[PDB]
Amino acid sequence: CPLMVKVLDAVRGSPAINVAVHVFRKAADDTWEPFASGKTSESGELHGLTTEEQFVEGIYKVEIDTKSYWKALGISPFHEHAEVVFTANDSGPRRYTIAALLSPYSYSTTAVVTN
Amino acid sequence: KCPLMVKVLDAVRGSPAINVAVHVFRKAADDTWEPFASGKTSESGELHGLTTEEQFVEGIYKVEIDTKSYWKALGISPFHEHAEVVFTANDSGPRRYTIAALLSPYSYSTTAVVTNPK
Amino acid sequence: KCPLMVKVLDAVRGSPAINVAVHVFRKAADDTWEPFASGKTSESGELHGLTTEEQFVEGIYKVEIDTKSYWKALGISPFHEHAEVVFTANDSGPRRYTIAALLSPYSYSTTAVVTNPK
Amino acid sequence: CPLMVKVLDAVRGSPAINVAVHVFRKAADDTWEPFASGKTSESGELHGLTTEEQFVEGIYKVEIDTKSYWKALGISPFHEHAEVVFTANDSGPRRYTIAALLSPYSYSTTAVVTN
Ligand SMILES: *C(C1=C([O])C(Br)=C([O])C(Br)=[C]1)=[C@@]1(*)O(*)C2(*)(*)(*)(*)=[C]C([O])=C(*)(*)(*)[C@](*)(O(*)*)=C2(*)(*)C1(*)(*)(*)=[O@](*)(*)*
Ligand SMILES: *C1=C(*)([O])[C]=[C@@]2(*)O(*)[C@](*)(=C(*)C3=C([O])C(Br)=C([O])C(Br)=[C]3)C(*)(*)(*)(=O(*)*)C2(*)(*)(*)=C1(*)(*)O(*)*
Repeated sequence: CPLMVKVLDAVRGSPAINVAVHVFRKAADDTWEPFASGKTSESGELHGLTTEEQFVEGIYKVEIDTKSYWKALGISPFHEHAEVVFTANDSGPRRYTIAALLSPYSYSTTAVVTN
Repeated sequence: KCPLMVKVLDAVRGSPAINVAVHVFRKAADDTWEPFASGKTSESGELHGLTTEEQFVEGIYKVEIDTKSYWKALGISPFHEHAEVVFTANDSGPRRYTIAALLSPYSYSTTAVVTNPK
Repeated sequence: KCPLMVKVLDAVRGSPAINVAVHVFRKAADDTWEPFASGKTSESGELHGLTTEEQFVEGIYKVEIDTKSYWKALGISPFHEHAEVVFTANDSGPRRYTIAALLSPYSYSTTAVVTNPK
Repeated sequence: CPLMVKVLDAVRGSPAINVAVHVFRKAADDTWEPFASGKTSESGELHGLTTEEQFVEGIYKVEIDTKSYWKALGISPFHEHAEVVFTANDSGPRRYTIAALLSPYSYSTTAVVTN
């Protein structure tokens, strides 16, 4: 399993749980096509995602629905959503982890890439 | 302030990120992204002169920062293609938006500082 | 710029962190922390007027930001006691240091922007 | 095991491995006393640390030796080290995770606290 996501809440100092996360593979027409989606688990993680064989070289975009996460705590968010576009390249494609640490007006993001 | 300014910094190096291409869009009635403005950052890491209190109506705006180019430009292959900020501007009237991004090759952070013209 | 300024922002709320107690120390010959300067942040989130190009010799300086007080002051019990920045200043000659901290109750980030007087 | 640390490198998009991490319990005299220390593992984690029974209510300080981590990649750091002081209070003391994401001039930090 090469693609995991994690969401933290820097307001509660907990995992963000039930964050809708939608992945998109860029299509030839340089058009964003749905690839996989799921809801963050108990611990703020999502390993659903993909198959080693299905995750091929390309432009991928992880889109996190944060506004929703914020609204639901009855906090007013600045962002519409968080998104991260990266290239699944590297040597040949490996194991990614896309962490997002959130706040109403600020979010961070990181990739932890390991072989 | 101008209704919109961007501040880009380098966490690798300890300085403003100079000459970073930045691109602002607005969602069209259409659900399509319309070119609103563009600039490159200056010597202080800043980008002003973007829009006007007037031209800057309510809507969903998207700031795209060409992070990729900047890192490459300096010899490093960063993780990310860009950095995008998606937000709703002027729904409760005109505000002053200050979007800052702190960059590392595999990490970036963005904050918003919103304020009242008055 | 002054040789040292601090910029504190609120990520919860989308603004400068106003009236945040900040405390600067210097390690004494002694290995003991000596009171160098102190201020509270202003309306813009800033703190200037701290030292002087002259009073600000080489050394290890520690900036302590009273994060705890600020959050409590606004009804939230934050995780952290303070925020401390430990660094070596003016070893390759006088520089201009800009320390910023972006705060959340369970998270804080700090960046340094260093520059040449000339 | 109530206390874990994790260190990421936002320059390499990897875990920071072999980061000296030293914990300190505040003593009555409001003096910092050694409590536990260890080196970050393969994955940037450190679970050595403490025993549920030994980790009591109090002021704790995790001190990360980052300058060393940076020097060793032959990169010049701004910080002397990263430190985090917190109170092991809560309801009654629970499970902490102190993550630190680092860069030469910037570092972030977070607690993920769960029951
Ligand atoms: C803001 C600021 C940010 O927008 C972000 Br995303 C992070 O991570 C930090 Br830390 C700070 C300011 O930070 C600075 C730093 C300097 O040197 C000058 C400034 O004008 C600012 C900000 O406005
Ligand atoms: C558990 C936690 O409680 C925190 C963290 O933090 C990690 C990475 C990390 C990311 O991704 C960001 Br964007 C920031 O800002 C920081 Br600080 C730390 C983890 O992997 C992690 C776990 O597992």
